[PDB]
Amino acid sequence: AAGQGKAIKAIAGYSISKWEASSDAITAKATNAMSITLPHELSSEKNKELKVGRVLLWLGLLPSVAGRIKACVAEKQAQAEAAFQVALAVADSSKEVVAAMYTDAFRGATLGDLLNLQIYLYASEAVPAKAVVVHLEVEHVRPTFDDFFTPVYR
Amino acid sequence: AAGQGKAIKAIAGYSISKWEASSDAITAKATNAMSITLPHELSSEKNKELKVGRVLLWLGLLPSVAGRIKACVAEKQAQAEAAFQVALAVADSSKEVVAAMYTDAFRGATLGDLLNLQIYLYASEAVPAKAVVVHLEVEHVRPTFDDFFTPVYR
Amino acid sequence: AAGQGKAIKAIAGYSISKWEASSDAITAKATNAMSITLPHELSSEKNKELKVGRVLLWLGLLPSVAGRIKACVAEKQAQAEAAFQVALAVADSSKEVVAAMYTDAFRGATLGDLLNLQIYLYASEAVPAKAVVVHLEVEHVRPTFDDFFTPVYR
Amino acid sequence: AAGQGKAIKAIAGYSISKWEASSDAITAKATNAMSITLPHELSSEKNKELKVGRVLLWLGLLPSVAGRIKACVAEKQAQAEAAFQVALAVADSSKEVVAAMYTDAFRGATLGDLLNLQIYLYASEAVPAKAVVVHLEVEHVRPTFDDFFTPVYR
Amino acid sequence: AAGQGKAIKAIAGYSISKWEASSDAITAKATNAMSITLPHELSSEKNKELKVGRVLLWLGLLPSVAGRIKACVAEKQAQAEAAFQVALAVADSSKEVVAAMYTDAFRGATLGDLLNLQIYLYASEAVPAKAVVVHLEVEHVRPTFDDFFTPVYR
Amino acid sequence: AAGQGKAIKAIAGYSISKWEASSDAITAKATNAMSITLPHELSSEKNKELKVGRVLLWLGLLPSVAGRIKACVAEKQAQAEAAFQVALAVADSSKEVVAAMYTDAFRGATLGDLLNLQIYLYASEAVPAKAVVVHLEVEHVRPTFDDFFTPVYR
Amino acid sequence: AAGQGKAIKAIAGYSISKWEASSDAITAKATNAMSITLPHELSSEKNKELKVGRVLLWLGLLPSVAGRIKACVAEKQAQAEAAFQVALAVADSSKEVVAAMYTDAFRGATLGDLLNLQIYLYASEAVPAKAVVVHLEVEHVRPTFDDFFTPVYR
Amino acid sequence: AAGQGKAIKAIAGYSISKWEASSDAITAKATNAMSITLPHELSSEKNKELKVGRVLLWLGLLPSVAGRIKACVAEKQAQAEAAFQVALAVADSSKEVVAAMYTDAFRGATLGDLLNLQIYLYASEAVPAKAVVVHLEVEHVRPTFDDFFTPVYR
Amino acid sequence: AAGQGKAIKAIAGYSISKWEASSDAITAKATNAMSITLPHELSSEKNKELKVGRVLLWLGLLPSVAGRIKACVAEKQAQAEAAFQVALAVADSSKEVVAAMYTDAFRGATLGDLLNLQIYLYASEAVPAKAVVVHLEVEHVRPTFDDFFTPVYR
Amino acid sequence: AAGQGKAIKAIAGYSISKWEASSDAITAKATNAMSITLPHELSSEKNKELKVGRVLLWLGLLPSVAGRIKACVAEKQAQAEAAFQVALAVADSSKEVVAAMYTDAFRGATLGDLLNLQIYLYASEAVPAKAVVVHLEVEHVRPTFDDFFTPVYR
Amino acid sequence: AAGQGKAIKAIAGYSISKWEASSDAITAKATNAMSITLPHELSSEKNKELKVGRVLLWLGLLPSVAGRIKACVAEKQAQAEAAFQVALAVADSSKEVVAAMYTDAFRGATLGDLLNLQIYLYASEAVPAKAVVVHLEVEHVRPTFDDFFTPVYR
Amino acid sequence: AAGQGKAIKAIAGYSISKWEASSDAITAKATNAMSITLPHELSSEKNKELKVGRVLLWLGLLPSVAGRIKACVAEKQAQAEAAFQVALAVADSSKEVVAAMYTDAFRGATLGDLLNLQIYLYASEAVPAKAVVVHLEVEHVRPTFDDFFTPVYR
Amino acid sequence: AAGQGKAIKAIAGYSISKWEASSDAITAKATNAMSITLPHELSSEKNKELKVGRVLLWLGLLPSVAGRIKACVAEKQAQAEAAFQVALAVADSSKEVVAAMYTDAFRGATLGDLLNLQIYLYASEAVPAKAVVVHLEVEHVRPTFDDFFTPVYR
Repeated sequence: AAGQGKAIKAIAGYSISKWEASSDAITAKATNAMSITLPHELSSEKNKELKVGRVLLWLGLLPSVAGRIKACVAEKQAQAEAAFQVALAVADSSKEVVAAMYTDAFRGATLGDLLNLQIYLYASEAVPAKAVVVHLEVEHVRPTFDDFFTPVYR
Repeated sequence: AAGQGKAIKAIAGYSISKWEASSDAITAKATNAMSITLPHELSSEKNKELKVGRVLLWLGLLPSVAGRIKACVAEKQAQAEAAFQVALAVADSSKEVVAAMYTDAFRGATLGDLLNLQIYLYASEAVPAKAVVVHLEVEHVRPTFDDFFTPVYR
Repeated sequence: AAGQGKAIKAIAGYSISKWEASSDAITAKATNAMSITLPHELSSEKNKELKVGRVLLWLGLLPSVAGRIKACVAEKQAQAEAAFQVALAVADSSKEVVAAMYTDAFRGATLGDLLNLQIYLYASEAVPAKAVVVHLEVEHVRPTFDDFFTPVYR
Repeated sequence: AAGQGKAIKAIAGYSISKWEASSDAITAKATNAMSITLPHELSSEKNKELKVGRVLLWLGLLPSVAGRIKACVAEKQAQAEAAFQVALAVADSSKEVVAAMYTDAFRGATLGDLLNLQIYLYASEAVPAKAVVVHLEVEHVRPTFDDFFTPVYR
Repeated sequence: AAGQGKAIKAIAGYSISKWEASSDAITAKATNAMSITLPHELSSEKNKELKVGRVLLWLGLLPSVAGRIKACVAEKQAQAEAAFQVALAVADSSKEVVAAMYTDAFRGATLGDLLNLQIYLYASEAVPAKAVVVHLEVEHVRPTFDDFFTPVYR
Repeated sequence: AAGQGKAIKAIAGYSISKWEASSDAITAKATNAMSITLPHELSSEKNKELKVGRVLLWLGLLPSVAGRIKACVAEKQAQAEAAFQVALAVADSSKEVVAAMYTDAFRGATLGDLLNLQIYLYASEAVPAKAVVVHLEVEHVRPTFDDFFTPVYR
Repeated sequence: AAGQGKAIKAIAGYSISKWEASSDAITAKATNAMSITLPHELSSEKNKELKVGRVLLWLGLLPSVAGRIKACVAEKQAQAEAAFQVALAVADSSKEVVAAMYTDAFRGATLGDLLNLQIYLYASEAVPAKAVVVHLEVEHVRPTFDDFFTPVYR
Repeated sequence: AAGQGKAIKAIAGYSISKWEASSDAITAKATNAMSITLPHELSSEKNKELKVGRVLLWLGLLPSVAGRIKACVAEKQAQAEAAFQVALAVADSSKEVVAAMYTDAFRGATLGDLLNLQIYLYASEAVPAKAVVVHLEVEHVRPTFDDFFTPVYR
Repeated sequence: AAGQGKAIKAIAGYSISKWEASSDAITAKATNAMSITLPHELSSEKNKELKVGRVLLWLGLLPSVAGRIKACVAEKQAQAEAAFQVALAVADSSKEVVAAMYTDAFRGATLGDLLNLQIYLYASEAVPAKAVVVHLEVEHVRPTFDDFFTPVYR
Repeated sequence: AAGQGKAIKAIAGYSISKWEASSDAITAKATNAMSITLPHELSSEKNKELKVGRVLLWLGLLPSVAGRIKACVAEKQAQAEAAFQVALAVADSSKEVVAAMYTDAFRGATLGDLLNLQIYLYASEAVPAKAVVVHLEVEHVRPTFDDFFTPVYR
Repeated sequence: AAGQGKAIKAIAGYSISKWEASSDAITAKATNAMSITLPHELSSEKNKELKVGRVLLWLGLLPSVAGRIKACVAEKQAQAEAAFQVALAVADSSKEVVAAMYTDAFRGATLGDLLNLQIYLYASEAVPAKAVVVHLEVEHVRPTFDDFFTPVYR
Repeated sequence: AAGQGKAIKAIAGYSISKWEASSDAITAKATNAMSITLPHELSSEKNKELKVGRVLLWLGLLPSVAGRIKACVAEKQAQAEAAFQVALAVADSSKEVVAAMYTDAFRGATLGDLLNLQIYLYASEAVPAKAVVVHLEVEHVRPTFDDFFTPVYR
Repeated sequence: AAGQGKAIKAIAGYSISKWEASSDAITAKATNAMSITLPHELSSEKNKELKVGRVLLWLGLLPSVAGRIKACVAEKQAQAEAAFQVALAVADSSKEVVAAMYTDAFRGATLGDLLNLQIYLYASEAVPAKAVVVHLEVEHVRPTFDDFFTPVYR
């Protein structure tokens, strides 16, 4: 009566940018480490400084993909494997809900800082490239738009 | 509080149309792609323009049906398999709740647009035809009725 | 805990009648179809017309019963198997909650109509008779009692 | 008033259960002593403890039944005849109103206690069996009904 | 200290229809069983569904008629004699008041149901035909009347 | 009108003491004269001075007791027979109600005075001893109870 | 106190029943154990359920009675002697005040429970029978009296 | 104000009459029984009807008087000795306070009734006559005084 | 509070004069009779007329003094011994409190009248002279002081 | 939200008593039936009558314990196995939450009644003794505590 | 002492725990020294820290126990005998009230501290074991109860 | 409470200092005279001038100490024995309460003055040294405490 | 009106300290028992006394770690294995949520007490060291900070 019929809503002043990234082939027990790339509209300097709120990560797999997939967002790791030991949430294909909701892990940071983070992706068995799409949804402060025309009328 | 003895209610002004569709045989690891067909009462032009709200999809399987079934609603795909990587919800027979609730995926669209969508249905093992019934429940704006007689008495 | 602590309560004017029914042996993949029998107190004509609200169905199995059990309430079916494809709820022993709550499936009907319904019971493996007790709980309008003595004193 | 076109009503919270018992042949001047048997619905332990209010007893005789019939409710008697000397009310076929209304004789007792009471029936002349039906009407606290389903939903 | 110059009045919304039926010869100790026949104005379908309230039955006998007459209204009986053992009221010529007021026996039923009832009439001695008139007074919901003319000025 | 299901209630400040007395054999047309004996609890001096209100007397006879019985309460009589000519009320077995309600005959007197009264009992035919129980119900001022402990702790 | 001229008063709604019991001969150092017997007026079922408040016990001895007497109220004991070790109060003839006031020992219990209690009586020297009177005063809820006459008037 | 040097005061409308009585010789273990004699001023008929409240009794002994003295006020006894077993208070020379305060024993009685009472006096050893003075103090309704002269002026 | 850690206080307008008197030898069972001597300051005529309130008398004995001592204040007696039978209070060395508080015995009298009273002192055994000090404390109206100088300055 | 960072709280007036019981060895597919034992503090008569509310049962197993364990609370069963078919809740080690919350199954009963209940424990494989601890938590009316000392001080 | 009819009541927030301890044989003039043992319910760590208020100690002796018994509570003594010289209260069988009320001796301390105290018990004559029961009543802060179930539902 | 569960409290502004003194051997009938010694904290000049209120003195004796002990506080006496004849209170071991409360004897005096007083102690029989502890409790004006630091900062 | 987008928040006045601990190799079916170490900032005396609220424990494992891991917090155990039978919560890698939330297990305790607790960690298969990171999060009263400089300026 407030969850399965309604979606989770952004806070006042923020909006949600969503984008994806396709996986690269991954060998059994391996852990690839792709990086975050902001969508063009958010790459400006003015935007790369917008403050982040919550971050959600979920996975889209081909029905065929067998095995177990796990993924998460954490800072660059000396050892990929280890990301999963410190990540504050993990999207795991074997659970009921295959998603990772970072409630405060990056709250306060800003887009751009997200560029220094990484998405670690593990698979228990070999998985073809493009077989896993990683969806990322970032709640951040709503960007500002231009309110004035260039002043050409002297 | 402590209980789910009430179903999710339609929003003010909307009602929920429910209908089903029987599956066609499906071979192991295959992904059939049946299409949405509005119920006759909703096929009129006046109706095919009623705005959609939420859309629920669930599966009815024969108890015997072994294996894993997955289904979802998405736009026509170049590759059937791929639908599951972008669908915003998936009904999966291996989960506790085998249903897919599209909260906003089609909100704003109108019936008829639903005609351009598809229902992708995957099975990990061979499945006889008619062994899976796909239930579809669309919350849409309530159609209008005639409140006036033909003007005969001049 | 915080998961609940309270049971689901009947609506105003209604009460809940509960009764059970023991299973008959059932062979692997089979689907028996026992029928609903109102409790004596509800068999009168006056009562068989009391309106139904919600209906709950749950299973009580012997610890030993191995395999998977599924059950449901639906109208007489040409094919037993098929009941599970149209039933609005299914009690399934493999889930966390092995119960089926029919929120509106029979709301409005009346006891007695329940007599034309059936309880389909499936088992993935052979199961001895009496190994499964099917509990049925019907929320219906509360029956009336006499408020007057026979007018004897003239 | 101007007359009784209204029956006597049960006090608040109580209802009236009515049932009968057929007589056994009875010889002139004799006094049979049949016993009270609660109706099945009231035989449960939960019910056998419902408090009693007023109790009414009346007789239904074949038109042909000649002679005088008297009946009453009292505790088991050493001497049947004697019941009529202590009973607080007696139904007598020779009176205008052939009924016995025990206003307080059993008020406070509970159903079940009624099981330890007896119905003494006298006849001045020989009377065939089944020729007299003894109607008993008991005003008692209304039994309670279940308001909650079984807590299933976790 | 009240009064006895006032008859019992029908409740709001109801009215009282009265009619009679003449007896057929009746032999000593016998019990004839004539049946209820609604008055023509009440035989329509619209009316045969009007709800009943109270029902009064009284007897009109020739001064000469000796012996004892009893009468009552009850459902069709296997044994005529037995009606008097279950009837909730009996008109008996030997009492001060020779009438039977069914306060609730048929409350709720409807006219027409009255057609399935019977009037049992007993006499302790032989009685010529037409020597007893059985008056019947039924309080029922007031029938509705037409408030509109046929719409012709169109 | 309803209320024929209520007993006559004692006035404010008073309560009703009830007790009985068994008859002694009585020969045809004779008139025995037993006397009033207060119940032990009322024999104290403090109590024998409680003021009386109404007094009720009724009879309990063996069903068999044939003939006519009459009884009443009056002051000691020179001639037993005569009591019935001055008694303000008489219990008579031939009437509808076999009781005598002295509304004011002893109002104002006190218990104890009742000791100087007598119960005259007449029978039209011979009657065995113990065949008639005379019930006596006296409404009197409610006796006072002790409100203090003995003063020992001083 | 403010001087000592007032007795201890019963609480609202309660009254005090007082009664005594005579002793049986008692040998030196012996401990007799007589039992509590409610006064007739309190032996009814209605009364044996009246709640107790405080209980007082004091002794009345012949002036001649030499030696020391002790008494008390406690539950049936395996060993008479031992009663005095657990009794919450003891009446002792050698003290200034020879009484035992049980303030809460039996508060809440009901008359009748008092029947399961005992009065232990010890004497340091031989004492004739009847030489000691044991007074008992029980504060209990004020018993109820009949407020209705037997309904003889229909 | 506050204190410990205040005597116990008579209730409103009452006053306290005090008087004494000298003892008669008394032999060891014996129990004399002198009687109450109202003071002359209280012997009038008008006064012998004044209601009593509390009664106090104390003893005045010669310093020499050895042994133990006990006294009390109770109704005439069959056995002198026995008075002490029922008296509600006893003045005993061996106690700290040699007095007996009858708080309610005679409350309600009237002077004169006091004439039917007795003062039992026991001594453990032989005691000369006049060696014990028995003081008696009675709180009673204040006798009324004449407020009118004789109507001499007609 | 008032009689615990606080002494009993003189009433308004009064004060308490305290003084003592030494005893004269006293032989076993004897009763000396010393007399009251006002303190010099109270011997004036003006003072000897001050009204008395309460009077307290207590004894001070040598630790060694064995036996029992009794004392009191009463009017001159024909027989010393007898004082103790009429004195309204007695100071007794065998009691808890060895004092005599005359609450009203001399209330109203005046100092000087005290000169006509006597202090009777009894001893059960021989007692040396000066071995008992009799303390006397009289509450009386406070004497008046001079508020004016001699009108010498004109 | 209030999430599961808060435990389920007892209703006003009640408190929760928790205690455990160690298992006895159990053979494959067997079903032991240990019984409930109230904790000492609750064994008193005063307590064995405290009303129960909700009851929770959960299991504590050794990490090593392999197989499936099920447990429940029900009345003594003819057949242990059968308890699981009628129990209103079952703690099952294979579920997410291994507990059984009886919301109303024993509401209204009292402690002590719990003594007539049993804990049935089943295991799919052999399990050593003490390998399973059964925790029981009973919500019941809070026991009352003494607020008064023994009335020692006179 | 102070108030009769009423027991001394606990201060707001505290309650009274009562328990006993049986004596061990004791030889003439000897002084045993048993120790305090908290009742199980109070042995928990949470409880052993509940603050104490007043403490009462009284004795229960067999009627036969001759001689004088004294008892008290004090800290462990080098010399048992000496306890009685410093204890702030002593229960003495020779006094009117055989009890010891420690008003402030242990106020502020906590249960548990009571464990470091001792109960010294003296007897002037030889006394069998178990012949003296020492009752101990401690007023302490009211212990707190569990208001939550174990958080099992996560 | 009742006044038996509360100690006597010091007056506003005052506090109570308590201390003891051990006795020196004392021969039969002798009277030792130990002197008062203020506790160190009270020996300062500032304190020796604090005003006294009430003074309490009680005795702590060895259980064995036989005989009679008496004690008191008075000014230095020419004759020890004599102190008891003028002391305003005496602690006497033979009384119920072995204490001496000087309500006004030293009120107004100051500590230090107490140094000029003496404690006289008498014994009827020989008593070892240290066998009697004399407790002294003095209510006096509460000593004042410094509210300022030394003015060091100049 | 949303769902799981919020984190459980600390109560007013408290904050949450989080820290971790790396595991040591662990052999199949073994149960290591590491101990709690407060973070430096919390090791001060001032802090080790800050009260605890809720405690959360969760595990971070290498994706590769196969087998089942269980962990929990409990007091030092005689038998490691046994911790899991009494811990009020267990983090289990096989469940949906691998965490243990101690809602009240340590509420009230203080940091430092946590030092006497242990973290038991079990594994069904051999696990390398450092392969499991145990996260511990403690909600405790917020520590205070210094608000003043050292008073160096005189």
